[PDB]
Amino acid sequence: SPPAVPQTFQVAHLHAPTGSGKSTKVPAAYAAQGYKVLVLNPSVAATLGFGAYMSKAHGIDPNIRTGVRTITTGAPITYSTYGKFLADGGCSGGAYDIIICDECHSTDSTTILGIGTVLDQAETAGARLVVLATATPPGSVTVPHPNIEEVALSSTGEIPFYGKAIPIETIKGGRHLIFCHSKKKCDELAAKLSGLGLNAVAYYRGLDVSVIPTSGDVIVVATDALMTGFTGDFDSVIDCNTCVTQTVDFSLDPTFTIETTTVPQDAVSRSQRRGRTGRGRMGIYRFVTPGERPSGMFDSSVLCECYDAGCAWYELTPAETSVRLRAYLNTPGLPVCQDHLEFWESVFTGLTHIDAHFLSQTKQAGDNFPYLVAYQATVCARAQAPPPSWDQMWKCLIRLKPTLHGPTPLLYRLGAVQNEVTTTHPITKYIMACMSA
DNA sequence: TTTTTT
Ligand SMILES: Nc1ncnc2c1ncn2[C@@H]1O[C@H](COP(=O)(O)OP(=O)(O)O)[C@@H](O)[C@H]1O
Ligand code: BEF
Ligand SMILES: [Mn+2]
Repeated sequence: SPPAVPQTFQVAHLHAPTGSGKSTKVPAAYAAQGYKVLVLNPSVAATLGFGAYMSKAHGIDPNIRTGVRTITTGAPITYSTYGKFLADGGCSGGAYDIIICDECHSTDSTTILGIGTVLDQAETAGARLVVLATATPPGSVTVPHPNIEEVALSSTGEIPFYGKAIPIETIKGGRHLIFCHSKKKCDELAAKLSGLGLNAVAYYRGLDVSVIPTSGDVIVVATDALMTGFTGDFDSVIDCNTCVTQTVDFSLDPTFTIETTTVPQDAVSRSQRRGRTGRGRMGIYRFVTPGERPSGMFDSSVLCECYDAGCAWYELTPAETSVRLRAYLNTPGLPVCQDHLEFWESVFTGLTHIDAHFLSQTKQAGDNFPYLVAYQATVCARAQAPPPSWDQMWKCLIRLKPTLHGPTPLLYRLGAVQNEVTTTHPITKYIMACMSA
């Protein structure tokens, strides 16, 4: 099944169910043939996990690259997160024969930028093959999994869960993964469970992967941070079936609005989340709501997210980001989106001389669109004006509060606006212009 | 994801 290594560069797809071996068996096979393989995965947890597993199951200690830990062994297989790959500077000259863009169903901006980088540098780097692997391609619909029995939750149970309940005997003893749409819910549920005498831990972006025990009874409560790649050896997965997403609204008031909303999971999410169990053995998947929305396309806001990440984390200029996103959108078989590259590139191109201290603060705070948030703050500081509001999002300006006055020079909307507003700032006029033509 | 001196 795995694509054969051609004589000249070629991009191929690899589609197989969750747990089939795409991220482990396949690269092992390629390595056995004498090829140097690089596997890019969006999950730090899974990446670190591949190192241990491959070591004691495939008799191979691969190189590991993540922002948390690096392991260089010199093996013919390297596992790296897209993030670390971008941070390292992309493809290295003549380093690998095959590059596997693993879990290519992921629509987070880091994965998009990472895959686009590969599609644009691979051939020049000397790679002869690029593989786009996923158990859930664009137009895919959730299909029955041989190892996973799906059981709906009911109103019976001593643990409230998104309108339904979870019976304690369903998670008492054994290993279980519970998906919650938000970090706050994860903390609350874990606490609720711990209080009942169960071994429960929360996990989401920001916490150490070590919080999840390798063995022994445990109930992990997580966000989509454990949706893909990861094998936690769970006997079951309980899914709230909801997720948090973002949408861009060109509301011209004065420019655009990026609204975050909680909605039902799409087909990719349902299959990937379900697939965290039933990996190399039988498992159970319990759900709150059946069905799901179609997959295959993402919002223009994700493109905005890519430019933002490029500027804030990967030292990529807007033009550089465009080159990479074009490669991604010009390759068939991947998630599609409106072609708003010109628009978004022009938007970020005008955002110069951001206050580094603010950028640093929004990145560490883990805010969405840290560059846009920090840039709005930068403009407020320079105009000696207050932020749109005084919610956590704008705390980086508290130190200047006593000096801030007048209306806020609104560049765009990222949340609720309480203070008066002015739309005459050069940047606001520029963005409005970008939206015109 | 990516990410801390003297
Ligand atoms: N970290 C791990 N710990 C234990 N088993 C693992 C681990 N990773 C993979 N496996 C085993 O190998 C199989 C294939 O895993 P993997 O390659 O990640 O699947 P996928 O096809 O979803 O990419 C799993 O079903 C499981 O039995
Ligand atoms: F499809 Be597997 F869960 F990476
Ligand atoms: Mn995988």
